[PDB]
Formats: sequence, structure tokens, C-alpha cells
Amino acid sequence: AECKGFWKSCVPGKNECCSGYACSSRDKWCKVLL
Repeated sequence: AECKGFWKSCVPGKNECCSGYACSSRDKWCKVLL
């Protein structure tokens, strides 16, 4: 099963993004550590 990316749309509490990525409910998108 594939996983979210960096620009994908995710929800808070789910963290569908791949390991190392964070979720932001502010814009409901994915995040990546600089």
C-alpha cells in the first residue's frame, strides 16, 4: 500500500505521510523535515 507524500492531503491524527514526515492541520497537507 502506497503512502502519502509531501504535497499530498492528510488529516491530523492519521499521519498517512511516510516515516519522517509531519502532518499540518492548518492547511491539511504533508510536511518534510528540512
